[PDB]
Amino acid sequence: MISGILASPGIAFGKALLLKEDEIVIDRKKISADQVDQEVERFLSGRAKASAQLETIKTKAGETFGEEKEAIFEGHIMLLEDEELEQEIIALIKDKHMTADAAAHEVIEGQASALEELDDEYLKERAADVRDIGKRLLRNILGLKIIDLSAIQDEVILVAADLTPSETAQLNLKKVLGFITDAGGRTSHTSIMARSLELPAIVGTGSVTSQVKNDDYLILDAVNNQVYVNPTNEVIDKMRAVQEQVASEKAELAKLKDR
Repeated sequence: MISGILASPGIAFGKALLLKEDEIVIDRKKISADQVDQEVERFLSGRAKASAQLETIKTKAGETFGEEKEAIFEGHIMLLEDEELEQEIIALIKDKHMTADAAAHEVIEGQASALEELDDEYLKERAADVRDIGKRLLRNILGLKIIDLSAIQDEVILVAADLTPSETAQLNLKKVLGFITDAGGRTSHTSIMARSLELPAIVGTGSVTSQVKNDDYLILDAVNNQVYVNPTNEVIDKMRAVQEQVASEKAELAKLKDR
């Protein structure tokens, strides 16, 4: 029924884990020069904690995937610590009387769009990854709670509209049975996890997030390029017997020493 882009072959059974996030709202109220000083404290000080949180996550990406991926995350921190970009954010708040949350969004609006003008797979992806850095900063300035996705205790299927490199770097690969999100797929970061880990995965879910609720029973086939939602027990019993026989055949390919 739902056919995605099929990233890795395999079959898994598990409950649906739906991740819900609170939307970020920007305040468009214009402040006067009297409150501008207060915004610098929230931004200057918030920058203090943001650098720390991002700095800790950088090690997780290096300890999870190795120094090969740590270099990419290290570059993101440099953008935030660029003394040039910092001066621009400050100037907008004092020159255009904008809030710290609003001023920061304007700089990120062009840094991200500008990278899209490049025709390189790395520079283009940096455009999407850089946008994520701005959203994270906004959540810190407003004191929004952070969801700790690495606190999962039950192995289930992970379902989400999309995951950003930072969230994927801190994800626990041993507690997730597979990844199923509505992400493009061609050279997508999610596909990289699947290709490196060879675990079954799908990304072209399209709008499954709007049709699945937490606790739904879903079967990932990763074979016929389709997912079953709310299957009847009659079908599950038929697939459990025949589907498991398929697993035994796959073991013969790994046992090349018996031929």
